[PDB]
Amino acid sequence: DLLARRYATIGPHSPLFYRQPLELVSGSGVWLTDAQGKVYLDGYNNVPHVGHANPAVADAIYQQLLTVNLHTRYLNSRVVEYAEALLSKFDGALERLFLTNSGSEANELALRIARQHTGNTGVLVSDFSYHGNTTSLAEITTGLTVHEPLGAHVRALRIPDVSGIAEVDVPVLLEQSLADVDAAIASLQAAGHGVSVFLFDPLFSTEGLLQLPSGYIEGVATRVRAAGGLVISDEVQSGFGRTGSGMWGYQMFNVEPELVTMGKPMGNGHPIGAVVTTAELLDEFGRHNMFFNTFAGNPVSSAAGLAVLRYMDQEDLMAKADQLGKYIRKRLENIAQRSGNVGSVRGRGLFFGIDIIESDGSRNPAPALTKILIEDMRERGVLISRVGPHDNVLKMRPPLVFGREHADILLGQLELSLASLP
Amino acid sequence: DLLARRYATIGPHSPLFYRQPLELVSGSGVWLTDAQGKVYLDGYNNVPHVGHANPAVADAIYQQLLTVNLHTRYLNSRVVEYAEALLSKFDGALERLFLTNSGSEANELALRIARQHTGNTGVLVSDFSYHGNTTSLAEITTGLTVHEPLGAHVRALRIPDVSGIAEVDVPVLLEQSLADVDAAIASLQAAGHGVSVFLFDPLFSTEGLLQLPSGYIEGVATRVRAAGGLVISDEVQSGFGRTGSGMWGYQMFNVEPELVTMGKPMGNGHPIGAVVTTAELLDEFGRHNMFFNTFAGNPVSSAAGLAVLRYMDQEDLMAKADQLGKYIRKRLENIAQRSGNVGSVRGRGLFFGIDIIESDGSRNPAPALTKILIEDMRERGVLISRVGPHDNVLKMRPPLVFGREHADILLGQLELSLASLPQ
Ligand SMILES: *Cc1c(COP(=O)(O)O)cnc(C)c1O
Ligand SMILES: *Cc1c(COP(=O)(O)O)cnc(C)c1O
Repeated sequence: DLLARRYATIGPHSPLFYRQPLELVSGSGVWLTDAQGKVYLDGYNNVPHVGHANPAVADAIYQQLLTVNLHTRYLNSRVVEYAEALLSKFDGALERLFLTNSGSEANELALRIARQHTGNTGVLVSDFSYHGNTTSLAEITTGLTVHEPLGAHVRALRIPDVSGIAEVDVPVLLEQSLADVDAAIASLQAAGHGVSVFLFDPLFSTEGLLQLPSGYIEGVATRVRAAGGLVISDEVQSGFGRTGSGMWGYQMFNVEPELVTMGKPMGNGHPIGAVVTTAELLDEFGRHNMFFNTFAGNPVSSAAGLAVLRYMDQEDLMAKADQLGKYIRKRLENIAQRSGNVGSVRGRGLFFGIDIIESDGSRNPAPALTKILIEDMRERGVLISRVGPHDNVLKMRPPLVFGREHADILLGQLELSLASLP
Repeated sequence: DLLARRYATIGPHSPLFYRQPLELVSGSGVWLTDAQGKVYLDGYNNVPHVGHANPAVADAIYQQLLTVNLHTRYLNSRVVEYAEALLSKFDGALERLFLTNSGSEANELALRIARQHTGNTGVLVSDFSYHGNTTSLAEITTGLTVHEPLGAHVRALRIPDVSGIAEVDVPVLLEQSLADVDAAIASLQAAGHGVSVFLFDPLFSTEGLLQLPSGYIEGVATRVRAAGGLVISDEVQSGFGRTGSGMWGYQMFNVEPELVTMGKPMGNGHPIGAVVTTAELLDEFGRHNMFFNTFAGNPVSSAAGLAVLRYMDQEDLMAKADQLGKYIRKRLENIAQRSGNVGSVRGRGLFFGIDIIESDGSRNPAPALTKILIEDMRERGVLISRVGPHDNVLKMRPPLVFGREHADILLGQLELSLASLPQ
């Protein structure tokens, strides 16, 4: 029995989705098949950015595996080709790269570059976030359970959300949120840490897909820079065109970060991450450290990353996601008008969510109804999930090859699922 | 244009070998070809454990890539099959696994498990070691340049080496080295760190390929456990049958570590690492943390690691490395007797080295002569490197598919190169 064999090797704690674990044995594009032969529409996975079993990615890997696959202490063209392609997707002073093998490795390295450059240790993060699984990341984690107490060098911020707030009240929410930033900064200075970084997910997805007031990110950047710190945009959830309106999530705001980190989608499932930064910051850190990552930038990893960028450009996926997101938003707003169990509609491009609420007039978060909806949608052949501190934001985030025919399948089942609640 | 295009993107500090960097465009087995068409014998690379362009590994990866490639929050058989195969290579209480994507990820996680389990933060490492590139690892690094000052929670040990010492002086060396361990432990305790771990490469390769007196590792383990700490064997250099005499380098000592880390060879070049541990340790850490690594244990990484183990088993590579290492050692002992520029013969299996020295009677380390030999061997069609705090231990560590014919090519060029040094 597979579950028992898993528990005897990797253990019973490593997480599994659903009340009954699901065994997935094959996939193609947006479609997955279980060990019983049931077929599902993927409304969840972002690692297969260009679709399950994409054959252009598979072929690029295979052909390089039959050539050579050594570390970067020997010259080889593939890593340079990939670095050129990836950096062509950045403007401004973001013109150099460190490659890694995961998003956690990228965020660990970005915090290390910042601590050395600033001479400060303080970290500003959201109060319900997750950026990876190393010791330095565990000490700043607020959105998942870790044994490490929150570090004395960390201040957690309540990131503002305008969802459901009267427009007249927005400027005061912005003002109070920026005063909380000044107070965090002043506390870190008084206690001798100073300010090293502000680190954020531009979609604020773990937090419940927040809609920020205009001027908050710009305001935080100005205050952090007056204090001698840097801004890191973690693009693991929001990058590679997921938002539709730009390649990188930070482009939704009036900010150009000094450091950008990435992972998940980048190699369609191959282990790849990166830190994109300025010439000054890369040169300084290399003068000061004999830094080397053995697997980073090998020719096969580089072939995989090049095939992902080439495929997304040839198939126009970012522009498609921008157009389709406009359609999905209209459909979800109609659904919210018709269901007493739906609150705000959140997100853009191919990252959407809806708040699930009691229909008794309270508008209280309904996490038990949300779990019903996730399990019912699985029975109906659709894989979705949830996010947020009240466990009630129903999330829709498929591979970036998801089209209008797929949107109509997902949205039709979701309507039937909502209609079946009490 | 390639070198300049590199420096404009990933920068001019990321390291390159040789005075003139080499552009390697293809390989097969132990052989590599440069952009000018020159062919070289690989006496250096351990990442392509089963040889360059190995087709069984390539086929296994590609077939899984046509099937599915999702994280471990859905059940899938390939990760379980690989975990069973890897854990069958271990004995005793080493019966659970955390997968990762790199050796640094593995050693970061092992230090984290240990700090939470012990309630202590103190680290014992050698005084010329390297275990990876995270913040927590930089703070303990002694064998490579980093900006971080050595952490106050760290004590660096001078690991004893019997190479070239009279047998009658070995017991005093062991007694004095264990007293240094007693002192380091007491110092950690007085400062309020306590002892969390002793972390070591069993080959002590970065340190210059040391030959330890019997009882040193075992003595360190007893003292660390009495202090409430754990032992971590870093198998990135010594694992997967590199030493010939066992699957894991720790087996050269009479010790069973609580935690074993690995990387480099394990996927032939695919990004894979692991921490192997006990049931008690894995269960404790998962009860206390919602631990998850998104790429770890995906089906394609699992296919790669299963193909490496299957190939090394089918081709009998560990046993072949044990027999071939015995033959290389005899040849290198003959070379050392005859050359006034060679000191001791070091290593075993397919990880060997020799110490390059002046022939003026001083026996002083000769780093500049070592560099001459490395460049000369390149010109002769052989890739080798060096290690150690004096930059004078010539290092040879080929793919594990390297055989007797290849050994004779390498060793014959090495003798001719040695003979060309000034008198
Ligand atoms: C998944 C994730 C990470 C960690 O990536 P890993 O590859 O599991 O190390 C970091 N940041 C964000 C926002 C993530 O979603
Ligand atoms: C290379 C190496 C590491 C780090 O491995 P990466 O895969 O580069 O993180 C750790 N320990 C030892 C002994 C190594 O040789």
